[PDB]
Amino acid sequence: STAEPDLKTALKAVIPAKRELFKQVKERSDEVIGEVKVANVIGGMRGLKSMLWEGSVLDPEEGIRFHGKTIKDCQKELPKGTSGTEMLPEAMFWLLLTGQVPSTNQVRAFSRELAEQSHLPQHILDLIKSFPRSMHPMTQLSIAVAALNTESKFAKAYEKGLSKADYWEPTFDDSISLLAKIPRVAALVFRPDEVDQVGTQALDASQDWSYNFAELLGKGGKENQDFHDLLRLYLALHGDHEGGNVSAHATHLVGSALSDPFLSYSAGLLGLAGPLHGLAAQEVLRWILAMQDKIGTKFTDDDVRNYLWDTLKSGRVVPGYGHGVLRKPDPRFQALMDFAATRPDVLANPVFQLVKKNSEIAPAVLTEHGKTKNPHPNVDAASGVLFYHYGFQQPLYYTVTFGVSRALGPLVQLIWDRALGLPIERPKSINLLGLKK
Amino acid sequence: TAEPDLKTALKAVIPAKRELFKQVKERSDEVIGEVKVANVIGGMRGLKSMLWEGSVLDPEEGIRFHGKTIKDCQKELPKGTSGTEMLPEAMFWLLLTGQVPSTNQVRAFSRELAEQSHLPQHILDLIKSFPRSMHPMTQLSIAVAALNTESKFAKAYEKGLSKADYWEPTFDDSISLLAKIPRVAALVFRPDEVDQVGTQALDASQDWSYNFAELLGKGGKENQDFHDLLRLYLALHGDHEGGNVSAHATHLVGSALSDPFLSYSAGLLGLAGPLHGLAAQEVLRWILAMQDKIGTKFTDDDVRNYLWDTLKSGRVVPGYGHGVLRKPDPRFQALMDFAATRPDVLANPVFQLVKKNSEIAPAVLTEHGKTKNPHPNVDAASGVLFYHYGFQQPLYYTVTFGVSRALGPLVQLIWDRALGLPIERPKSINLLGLKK
Repeated sequence: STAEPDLKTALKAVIPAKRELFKQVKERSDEVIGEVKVANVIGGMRGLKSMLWEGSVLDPEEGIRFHGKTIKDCQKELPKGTSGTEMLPEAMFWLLLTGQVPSTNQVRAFSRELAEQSHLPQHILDLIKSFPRSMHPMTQLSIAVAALNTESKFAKAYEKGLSKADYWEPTFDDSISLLAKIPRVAALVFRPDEVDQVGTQALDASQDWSYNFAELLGKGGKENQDFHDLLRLYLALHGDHEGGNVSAHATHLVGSALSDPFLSYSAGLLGLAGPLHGLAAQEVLRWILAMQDKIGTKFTDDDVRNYLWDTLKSGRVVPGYGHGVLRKPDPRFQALMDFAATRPDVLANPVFQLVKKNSEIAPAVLTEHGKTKNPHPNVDAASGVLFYHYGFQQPLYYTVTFGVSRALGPLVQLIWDRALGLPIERPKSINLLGLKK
Repeated sequence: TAEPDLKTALKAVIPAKRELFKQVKERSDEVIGEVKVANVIGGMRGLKSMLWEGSVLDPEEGIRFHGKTIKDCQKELPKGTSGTEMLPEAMFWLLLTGQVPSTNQVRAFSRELAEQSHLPQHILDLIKSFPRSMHPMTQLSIAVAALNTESKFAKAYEKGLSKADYWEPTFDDSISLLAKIPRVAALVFRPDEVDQVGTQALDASQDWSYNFAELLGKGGKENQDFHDLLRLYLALHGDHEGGNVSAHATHLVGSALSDPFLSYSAGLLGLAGPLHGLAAQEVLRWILAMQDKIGTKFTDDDVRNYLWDTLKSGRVVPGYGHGVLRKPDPRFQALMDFAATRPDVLANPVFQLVKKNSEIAPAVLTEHGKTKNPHPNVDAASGVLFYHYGFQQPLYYTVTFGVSRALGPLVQLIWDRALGLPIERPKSINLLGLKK
């Protein structure tokens, strides 16, 4: 063939440099980088720089960056689908894993691999059909992903005897396998009456991962091409955001005992199922729709100002606004607004107009009110409304979509954990009596 | 004048713990250690960075529960209506309340556990969907997560529930999970008998371990020694600080306010990892291979020689060695104490091999010089004792560990919610960021 290197080969090429870097860092093992206070122990380790995460670093001025690249750089450089304006999550995965921007051709081949591996074993379909209708969607998703450990090459290879230096390779194979399957699993959660059909439907192997996901959700075809772009963008933007969030961290933690990627990301998803991790986009949507109900579709800047002041004076927060460290709007938020800017039907939607207006007014109001640090919009300010605009109006399932995206980054780090030989995560506990002394 | 039940006993000690927490919180700004590069790249090892109330490792005396040694627990904790060993239910009471329950209080708690052990139909259907070859720890993890359909915490949180009451539905879910998990484990053990084992009624006058044994097909007076072993095992492995992966993962997922079913499922997924849940199996295999080489009648010298040969060949002695503990694990000694009163165990050459090794390997390992604190841990003896009683599928030993290890993490999850502990959220960094 006329073939450029595949993803596994591209990864293999950059492993030696990273192992060398690791070796150099290890020579500085004894260097002090912070202090531990009582506050860190009782406060969930907040502020405590205590884990490794390679692919993403939060810049206080530019927001989240992937191997030093801004969201804007990624939108410019990362390949797109066969039609459409937005970066592909598969391309983002390539970047996160290798540190490099793939060619369009490399991405096409990776997309085909993902489409070919998207089928599910019969027992997974049977398992999903056993679930009561009322079982929470994130419980369903977590369980089904764990159940896919029957397909784990890492689990079997480890049991048979496998050298430490090769742990990464079956870890990589399982990660690609999970990535390929998880959209289909998510669609079965979305469409519980149609497991037999959705569970076995053949996918166009020349289409991208997001397109195929959209098809399994019942939104395929050329008439849904804007949604395809939204979904690509969403899945790419939410893929990774450092190691400290619960889903990323839990995946690393369970993986560090050498549980395979299916078991490990299932733990991640159980964390994402927590109300303090997975509900932000839902909260914003509800808040926006309630604001629209009160002030209408025709309102002044003063009406918006007044609504914000009323909310704050009543002791309530504006969701989707505020950060501990980031001093500007979340660049993931701006990318969603950039997506919207070229679509007139979105710009005409009053609910989207309200998101935009709020983004132009709320920061100054919140600043003046003085209780919220760095009161700029985050990505959750816009994601829910855009899904809602395209007819995805069951907010309960927005965490499921988040779960699909959030496979990307943690799986990348799990592969690097195994490439480098990182050990079991094992902090030390202490009781309250021991802190009193 | 009926004695307080477990929920009431817990409620009585909450105010004192919230007061203690408040005092500690005033010293929030106090420095207690440093973070080094080594801690970041080394999985936070040695870094005192999380809260765990019920258990603290003493470098001389081993794990202590509210200050009590294993030996103290064996003396003070109530026992079953027959048998010599402490009950895991009693250990749970201690872990949770800080107090030793009366025999009467434990009997009533055991009755509650028996009565709450039944499973909804959809859980049975779910377990029947599993392929026969699905790994037992995958089965156990999934089934425990699936029980979140029964979560009072999840429903109460959704409805609107005040922070100050988070602990109560957390407690109810924890008792519910504890009552059900033996039965779930037995369904994993006995996949051809889901309908029968899944609905069988439990004797509400018997203890949790006895009833677990019954569901495994080892009930009745002929298996009474096994009942004692199982009680002891389940009690010993319940809790061992917050840093182990199953305890920590349960705390971590719980800290996002996922309920106890989802949270302990994450714990179990961690216990499924080869570096966390396989030690007992590894020791058993190593002991049987030693028996194969040196035979059923062996001398002290034979054992010494076998150990030297193993080490000189570059292989390790599993079940020996610790980073901080300077003596034999007291959980190991408790298993040996159990064995000491049973002549059929003492006559088993496989057990004799465990014992001989425990008397000889430390000096050999010390002399060889590669192994820090080369004393036996609990894993040195647990496998062989199960094996002696006819529990000879080592693949399922992690399942039994999973049942035990519900105890401690669920306790801490209740306290996490009682105190209002926040989401666990460390900060990450890349290698380039440490290198500059």
